[PDB]
Amino acid sequence: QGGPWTPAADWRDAGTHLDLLLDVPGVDAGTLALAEDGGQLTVSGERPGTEHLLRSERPSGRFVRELAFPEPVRPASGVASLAGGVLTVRFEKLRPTIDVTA
Amino acid sequence: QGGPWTPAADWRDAGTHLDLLLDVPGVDAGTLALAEDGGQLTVSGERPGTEHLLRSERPSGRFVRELAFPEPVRPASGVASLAGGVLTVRFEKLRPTIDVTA
Repeated sequence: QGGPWTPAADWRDAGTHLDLLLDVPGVDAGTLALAEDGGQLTVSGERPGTEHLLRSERPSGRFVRELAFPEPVRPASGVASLAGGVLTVRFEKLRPTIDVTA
Repeated sequence: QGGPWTPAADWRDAGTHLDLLLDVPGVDAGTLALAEDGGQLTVSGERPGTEHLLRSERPSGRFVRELAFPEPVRPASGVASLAGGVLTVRFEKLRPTIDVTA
């Protein structure tokens, strides 16, 4: 009751930037850590287990993800933001692209 | 890219009340609907698909869950609240219990 947590991750191409979106609902914000070691982003954090469970589908406890950049990014450019249970981490690309609108 | 969404659900025994916790990060709050038809709670809502995806693990779009109460509840007592990507729906039990602290 209360399973191991692997929060689901997206990489979005935002032209000049590369976005990582990570589904982290109910996280203790103060436990979130983000580290970039060359071509990998490491994300860790925690959410408390729910007390007095009658039925459980939801994951609990600490999570750790090691996620490779789909595209090379500039070093030390990462900026992270959390809203509505979603962590958005934005990095600037080494080779920015620009959407051609039609 | 962007899978069908089934948000994970817990039932917590809160003594006098029965709590449903539903992991809904990134939901459009204005699309959430909650209906109780006797011994079933129906929850529906939506979140937008992420644009320009390079890699995708995260679910998108509309979700619908039909969830049976683990314990009988008083009719029309449901109250729903959303914070940090988590929907907490609270119902008062027909037969309240009380935790005996030691």
